[PDB]
Amino acid sequence: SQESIQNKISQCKFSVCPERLQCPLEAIQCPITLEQPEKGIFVKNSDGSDVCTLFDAAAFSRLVGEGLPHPLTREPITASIIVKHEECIYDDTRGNFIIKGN
Repeated sequence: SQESIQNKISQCKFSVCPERLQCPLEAIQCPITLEQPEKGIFVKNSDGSDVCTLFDAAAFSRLVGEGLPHPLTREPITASIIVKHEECIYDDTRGNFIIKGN
């Protein structure tokens, strides 16, 4: 349900800033807008995996609204891939957001 995804990205978003997340700009960088989201959201690359990526809230939301596949892996975008803040935690060794909630 696209509308449930839109609601998700609206409330499940958060202040994506290196001051908040304590990670470098590149680490928290939106792949879509190649910049600091400032306000973005933790969404999986792929649902049945631990690989979570941080996107821009407005950029990812409009992408879903265009009815496009996933920016990274071209899988079906759903609310099921959209996960919490606690979930996706920047591990420098992996270079990616790892899961804490599954």
